[PDB]
Amino acid sequence: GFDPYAFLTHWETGEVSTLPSGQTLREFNIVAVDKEIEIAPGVYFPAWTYNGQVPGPTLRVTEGDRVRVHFHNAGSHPHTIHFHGIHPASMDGVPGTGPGMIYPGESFTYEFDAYPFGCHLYHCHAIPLKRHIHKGLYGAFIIDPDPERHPEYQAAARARLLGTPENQAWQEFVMVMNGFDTNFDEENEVYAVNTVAHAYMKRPIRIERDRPVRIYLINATEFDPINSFHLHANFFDYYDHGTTLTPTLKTVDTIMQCQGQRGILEFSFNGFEPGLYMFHAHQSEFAELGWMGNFEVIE
Amino acid sequence: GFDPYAFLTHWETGEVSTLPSGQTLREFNIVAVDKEIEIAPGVYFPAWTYNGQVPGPTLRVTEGDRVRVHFHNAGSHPHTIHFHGIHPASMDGVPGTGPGMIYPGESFTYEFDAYPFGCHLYHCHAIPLKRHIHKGLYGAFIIDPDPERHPEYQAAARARLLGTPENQAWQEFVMVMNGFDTNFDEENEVYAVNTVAHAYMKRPIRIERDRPVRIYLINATEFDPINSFHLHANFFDYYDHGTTLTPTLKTVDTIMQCQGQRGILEFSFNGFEPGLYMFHAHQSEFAELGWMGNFEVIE
Amino acid sequence: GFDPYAFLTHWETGEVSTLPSGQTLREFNIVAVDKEIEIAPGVYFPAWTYNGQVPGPTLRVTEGDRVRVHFHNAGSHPHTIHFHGIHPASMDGVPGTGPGMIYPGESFTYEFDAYPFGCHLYHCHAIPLKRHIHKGLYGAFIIDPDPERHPEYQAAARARLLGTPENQAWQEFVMVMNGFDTNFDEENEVYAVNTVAHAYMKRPIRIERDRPVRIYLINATEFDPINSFHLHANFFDYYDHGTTLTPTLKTVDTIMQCQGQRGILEFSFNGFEPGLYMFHAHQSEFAELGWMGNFEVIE
Amino acid sequence: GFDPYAFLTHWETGEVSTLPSGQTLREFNIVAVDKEIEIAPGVYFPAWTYNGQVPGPTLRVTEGDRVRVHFHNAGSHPHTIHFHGIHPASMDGVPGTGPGMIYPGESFTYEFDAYPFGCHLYHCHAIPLKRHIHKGLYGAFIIDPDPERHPEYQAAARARLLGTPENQAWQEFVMVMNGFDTNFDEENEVYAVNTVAHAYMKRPIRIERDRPVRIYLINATEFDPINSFHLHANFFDYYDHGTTLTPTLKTVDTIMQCQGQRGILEFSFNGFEPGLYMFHAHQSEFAELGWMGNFEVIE
Amino acid sequence: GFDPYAFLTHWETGEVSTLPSGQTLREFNIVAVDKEIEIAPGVYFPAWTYNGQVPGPTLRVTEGDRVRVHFHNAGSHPHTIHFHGIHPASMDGVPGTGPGMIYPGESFTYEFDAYPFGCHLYHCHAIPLKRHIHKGLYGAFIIDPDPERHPEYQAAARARLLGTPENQAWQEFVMVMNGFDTNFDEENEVYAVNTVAHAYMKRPIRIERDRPVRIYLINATEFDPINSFHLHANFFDYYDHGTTLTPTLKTVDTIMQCQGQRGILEFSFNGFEPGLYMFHAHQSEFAELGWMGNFEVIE
Amino acid sequence: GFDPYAFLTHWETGEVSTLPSGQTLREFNIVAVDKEIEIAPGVYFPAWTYNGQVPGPTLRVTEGDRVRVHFHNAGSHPHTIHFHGIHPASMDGVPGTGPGMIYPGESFTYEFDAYPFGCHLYHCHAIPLKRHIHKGLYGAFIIDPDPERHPEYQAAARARLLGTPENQAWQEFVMVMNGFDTNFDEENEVYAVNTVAHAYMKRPIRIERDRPVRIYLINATEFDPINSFHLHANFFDYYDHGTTLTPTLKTVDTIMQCQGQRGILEFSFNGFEPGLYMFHAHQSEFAELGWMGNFEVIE
Ligand SMILES: [Ca+2]
Ligand SMILES: [Ca+2]
Ligand SMILES: [Ca+2]
Ligand SMILES: [Ca+2]
Ligand SMILES: [Ca+2]
Ligand SMILES: [Ca+2]
Ligand SMILES: [Ca+2]
Ligand SMILES: [Ca+2]
Ligand SMILES: [Ca+2]
Ligand SMILES: [Cu+2]
Ligand SMILES: [Cu+2]
Ligand SMILES: [Cu+2]
Ligand SMILES: [Cu+2]
Ligand SMILES: [Cu+2]
Ligand SMILES: [Cu+2]
Ligand SMILES: [Cu+2]
Ligand SMILES: [Cu+2]
Ligand SMILES: [Cu+2]
Ligand SMILES: [Cu+2]
Ligand SMILES: [Cu+2]
Ligand SMILES: [Cu+2]
Repeated sequence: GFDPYAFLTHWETGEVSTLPSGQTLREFNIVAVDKEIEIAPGVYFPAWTYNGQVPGPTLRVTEGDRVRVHFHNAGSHPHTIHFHGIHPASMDGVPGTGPGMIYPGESFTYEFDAYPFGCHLYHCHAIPLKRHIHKGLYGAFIIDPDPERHPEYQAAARARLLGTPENQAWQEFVMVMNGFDTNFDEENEVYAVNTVAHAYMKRPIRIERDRPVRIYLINATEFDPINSFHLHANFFDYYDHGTTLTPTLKTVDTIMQCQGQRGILEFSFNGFEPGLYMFHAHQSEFAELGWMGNFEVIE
Repeated sequence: GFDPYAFLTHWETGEVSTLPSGQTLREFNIVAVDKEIEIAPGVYFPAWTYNGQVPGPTLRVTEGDRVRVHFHNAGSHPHTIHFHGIHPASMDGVPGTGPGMIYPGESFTYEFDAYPFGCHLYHCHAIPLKRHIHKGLYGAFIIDPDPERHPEYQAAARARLLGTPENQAWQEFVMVMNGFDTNFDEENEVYAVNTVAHAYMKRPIRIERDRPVRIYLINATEFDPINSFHLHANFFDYYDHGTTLTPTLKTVDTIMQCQGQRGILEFSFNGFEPGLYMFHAHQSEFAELGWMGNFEVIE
Repeated sequence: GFDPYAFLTHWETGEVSTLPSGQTLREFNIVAVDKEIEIAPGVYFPAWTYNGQVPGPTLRVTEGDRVRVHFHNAGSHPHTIHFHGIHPASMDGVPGTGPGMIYPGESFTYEFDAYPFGCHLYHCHAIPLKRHIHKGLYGAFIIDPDPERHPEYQAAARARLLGTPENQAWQEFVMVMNGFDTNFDEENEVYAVNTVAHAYMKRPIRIERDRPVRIYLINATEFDPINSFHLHANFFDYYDHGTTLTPTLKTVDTIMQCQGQRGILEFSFNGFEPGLYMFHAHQSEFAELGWMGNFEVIE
Repeated sequence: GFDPYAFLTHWETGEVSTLPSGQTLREFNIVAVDKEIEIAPGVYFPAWTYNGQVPGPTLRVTEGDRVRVHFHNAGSHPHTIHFHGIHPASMDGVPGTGPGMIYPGESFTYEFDAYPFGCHLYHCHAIPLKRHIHKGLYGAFIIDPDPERHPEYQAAARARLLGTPENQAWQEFVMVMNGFDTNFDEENEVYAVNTVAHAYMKRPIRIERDRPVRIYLINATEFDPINSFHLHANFFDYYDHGTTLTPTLKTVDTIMQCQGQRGILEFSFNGFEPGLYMFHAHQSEFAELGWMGNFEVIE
Repeated sequence: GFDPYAFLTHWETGEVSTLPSGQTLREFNIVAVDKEIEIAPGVYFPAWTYNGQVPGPTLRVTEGDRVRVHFHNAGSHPHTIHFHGIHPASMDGVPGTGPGMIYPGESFTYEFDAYPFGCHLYHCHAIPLKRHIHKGLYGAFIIDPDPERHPEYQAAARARLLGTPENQAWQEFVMVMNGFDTNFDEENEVYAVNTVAHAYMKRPIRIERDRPVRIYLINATEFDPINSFHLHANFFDYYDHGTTLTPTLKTVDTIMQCQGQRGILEFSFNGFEPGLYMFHAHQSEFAELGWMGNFEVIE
Repeated sequence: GFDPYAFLTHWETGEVSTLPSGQTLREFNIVAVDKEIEIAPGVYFPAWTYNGQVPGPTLRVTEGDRVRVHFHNAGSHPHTIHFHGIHPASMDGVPGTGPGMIYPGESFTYEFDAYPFGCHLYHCHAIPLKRHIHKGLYGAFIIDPDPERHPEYQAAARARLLGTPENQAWQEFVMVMNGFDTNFDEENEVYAVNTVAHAYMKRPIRIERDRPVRIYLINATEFDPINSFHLHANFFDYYDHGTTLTPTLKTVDTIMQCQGQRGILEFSFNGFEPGLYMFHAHQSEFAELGWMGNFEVIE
């Protein structure tokens, strides 16, 4: 029961509390479990998943928070969670430091402070590297800027901070470019944004004309060197890794990312004729094989 | 029939008039035609073309112009023109909106305002996507900045506006990186800039060293993930998508683009010894298979 | 023979003298020689080398120096040295200009002024292009900025000028990403940083926590379109081609480069827990096949 | 353009003059140009040619003549002319000695005295060797014996000196055995004598019964180790390389040649019943694929 | 059926009579018949044969004889007999002259004067060429010199004329090098002299020490470009095509022949220690696959 | 270990003694041993060798000498030495006669009188034939003519008899054409003269112009049917097997040999312009893969 339509706007913000220092603490529970997933109606893929879904839960925190991820391995192979983000070596989720890999039946709690602000990700780093990523163990990790730490860009920070009135004006979506090699010969058969091939052709993403749009776009695609995003009929600002509050690229319509790269796209359909506006990879075969969608811009 | 040496400096600026508001109107005529093209002497490729040539005509307009492209399909398969540019959904040249695909014998007029300024392209977007681009349906679309709209970068803007005395000082060239899969197994056999393999090795591009050089560089290569440009013995400024009037990358000699990406390169051979200065893909096999040329810097 | 641990910090600065004009002169001796190299214990590769090592010697000069490279070919095939840098056409090291290719038994002196400051490279450009690069004829070429020529970024420039006290505070490493196709079918079997697969897993690179780190990172990998660099648990500033004194990308942890691209990475492990901090390509299979290493952060 | 029937008896004897020493000078003009050639109706091959034809012009001079060949490269790849004959090292047409390869736009004059008398050839010797020969850069070079220098064999010498009454009685043909690999996988698809498969089946070579026949037979076929000539219903004398005035083999009907070998065949159909007399490779598949022809013996 | 030991010394000399003019006439009857042959015990090959054997009957006549070969096709495909020898075009046994191909149930008489003396062969020349030869339609054709016509070489002529007392002193053998492609993919599986793989290893050829040896050696091997003969521990004189009475090559132990070539080998084991003396192709795999035998030199 | 430059002129002439009859005895010690050889720097080939080198020692004796070759097998597989020369069956080095094969740890002394004079070779003849030759078990065997036995050609014989003043005036070289199948699929990857690919491009063979040149040329190449020798810019006389004192072929520049064939080439660069003069296989791919060298003709 994975819903690629609910997934677009679903932020896991954790079990929240306040540490005695005043620092906010966000706790998450993540279980690695072997599970069937469906990448097109009637195409089943044997996944290794975080919390039973591919991509894993989108974790969204604020710059400066204390993050605790309680990780339990209920699968059949050893796994980790490697975060893209600042943290100690022993919290890195690689086989050779800290606890090492987390074996079936074992549990381990990752702890770190949420730095730097931007758009990040997490994925398994086991043996061999490409196998555990391909099987499904990846997800989005978003660290909102703390507007009080960035007075020179306060308005931009507030528009990214989940729950502010500025942020509520924005239509924010998370999008993970992934692919699936169904016969396990290291070449992808199926491509997608958020797992389900052509999911947003069957059901376009509804966009209010008068509100700006922000995409947190992440490349999790294995085996292929790059993936890309082309926005039809409109241009966006791109923020590489989302780690700056001013754009990396102003006014582009096609960007590319290798695996592990990611960023923030901001654009607006304000004043456009209502209708369907396509977005897809500019690797033509990826689009043909499932990585193509529509925005539905409404009055 | 196709001349890669004339193509370098050929701009189609259309039939000009004015709308009652005073907005400038530019009108173009484009016909899809199945046609033989020659990619090396004695290598014939069965192309789908705009106006009988690959790449199609370079269309060049001013920021804010109203553009009308009368499109007629005189071929055997349905086709479109998808512009990289701001326009309404019904004008997007995709199968699912407006008039959909344009079938043999049919016509349609694409109409939009020319935004944003920069270096862009157009190409077919039919079914399947990779087949119609590979067969030859792509071309360059340049939108000159309007200097009145950019007072803070007026000199930079005037140097890009076709016809000003500042623009006449520059030596401007169009370069489309393409490739050809002559046995149709989805792997290119021939690579080129402007279609004819090694055309600018056979006859180098003559460059007056006292005037600066601007290249509008577009990647239309299908099947391969990236293409690139290495300038020998010199460095250029790179403007990604051409959509800013300040450089994206200062002082580089090798840049890469996935398909659909493009940009502007600016450099000068002022003070250099006269001679041959090579430019080519830094994917070594591409350069060996045709994507290599020479500038001839003259006293 | 080749010591990948010593290579990290080895700078070849030449025989120094003064031209009549007062310009500094730096002279180097490079011999091409066919030689066995070891890319893993017991894996021998039949290489074409500069001075008997792959990568070739790292040449490091100052912006504005006069550079003379006395090149002798002691091999069995014709070779050149093509520098990425500003120089006359006849000094470009390509087959069709100046002296042409340097055949076995021949000698030629490449001479030019060292511009522009940045992180660069040199490699053979013979026939066909991919064969001579793959076989091992590539090396790093670093042009330090002259701080007297950059008053607005004097401190940034002095930290890059080899030998200043500011520069001695930095821990600088040169890293060439390369690959080896041991059965010569144009797909790599082994990937590495600095030739020896997993060299820096076997013996981690020791990093003092209290001092910043600079990496001159170069992509010499053939056949594959891109290579990349992921820093675990930390973020870096990226200077594309090293040709600016301000960062191209602020605060990233994954960058990619096509072949011939290169840049400077700057980061610090100040304040971090001591331990092992991984770095590797984010093309997962490259990392599995040798392009993976550890920094050892010490108190 | 290419006429294999005219080619059989076409001799380029140069522009003739006398040097101050009294020595005869013969000058030739040869241009390398990329061009389509037709190896069978509707089979187009992308060729590299000398003067727009494959095989190149048949050059015929006299023992002791001074030969000047003005060579110009109007193609896109570097090329040479390597003559099989006696000449200085700097005139040998190999990479790396003398001028080396002649790059696009360059010119060079090959100059030597014509020795030794016999049947020879010329072909490109660039990198790699097999590519430039296969692409079409080969031709016949015939040095007639000077009858005054061979008093013991004066009648045989006079019969080979072009234009004497003894020579006019002989029917002389040049035949270049060649092949074409149209999908460029290093295995020939088409075989022929003088390029056009089965040309002399479609139109037999008319032979006058009462006049002897001389063939200058050259093997330019690439990739295959040997080619051969079988004369039906008759026997010939064979002169290996044509360098002696008495036969190498008396009364044979099948000879073989590796590439670069060549010789003179002499036979007579005097007394034979008029009709069609076949000649072809005795590699049966070569004959099936184009290397088969007929002599038409008429009363 | 086929006896390779009897084949060695079996000469078919025809039905002899005298024409009114006094010229000797020799008549032969040859039937093309489809038949199994055994090329190794238990390896059955579907052959097309002359008179039910592969090789066909060895025909041996005298220079100047009138030869009449009555040919009848009892097979299922059309066939010819193409003699290597002098004859009218209408008697050449090729599809396009005379009676053309002889279809099933048809007949034709080949008629010619036996010229020139030497070692020759006959084989089918139908469509396609390689198929009919490979299937088995080839045989030896020997024309003895008439000693009256060769007074200068009368002893050598007489030693070759079948039946003279000088000829009886010689040990004369016919040997046809052939091969078989049992899965019909155009590459031989089996090689032999006289069809049966290793027949003369199983049963060596008995050689009297005190008498010289002569071999009529013919290459009928299809698909492979050359075949060869190496005589162990001894040297022989080679007569190319047998068409001269003086050796082509003196004192050799390895000769090669393309298909259709053939000749005469003469040697003596006089004074040699009795024992086994090997002879085989010097293409090693041919020897391994059946083309290897022993001479048994007896006191 | 192996030195291809010293190998060119190294003659193993044996330990000499006098038999009671007065006949000269030349004894040689040859050990078969498995050893690595280097066919290019970093290309290691697992060889079966005579005395630790490929080719084996060049043995040079005089016609009529008694030769004893003490052969010991220190390898892992059975081996022999089969000489191309006259000798008894029991001394012929084949599996079925005399001692049979020499198994690991066994020894055998080959003995025979050295006949006939000429250029010969020796090689293993075990099971299967091609595998032991390819692995490296072959060498040159040269029998000088005894001038006292050839009074009609006494001058030619003295110039071949090693050590005479006439022989000192000749420049003599031994060249074995060989090849290597490094992945053991029965097709060669590397070709050479004297094992090391392009050895004489790296270091040309120095040739004086006032002395003529003699090459003992041997074809040991497995798998391929023929190999060849082309001399640039000059012509030579060829002596097939070297078994005559007059040439087989006068004035040729390209000869071919199947495996086990060999001969003597004589030429002179007297009066030539000093320079580099190429020599190589006219099978273009063999030359590209290592069988190419230069003569350095000096003033
Ligand atoms: Ca508190
Ligand atoms: Ca797959
Ligand atoms: Ca108006
Ligand atoms: Ca293809
Ligand atoms: Ca490989
Ligand atoms: Ca040179
Ligand atoms: Ca082919
Ligand atoms: Ca077969
Ligand atoms: Ca092989
Ligand atoms: Cu895992
Ligand atoms: Cu990662
Ligand atoms: Cu289309
Ligand atoms: Cu596009
Ligand atoms: Cu090189
Ligand atoms: Cu480069
Ligand atoms: Cu060429
Ligand atoms: Cu040649
Ligand atoms: Cu037949
Ligand atoms: Cu035949
Ligand atoms: Cu052996
Ligand atoms: Cu042998």
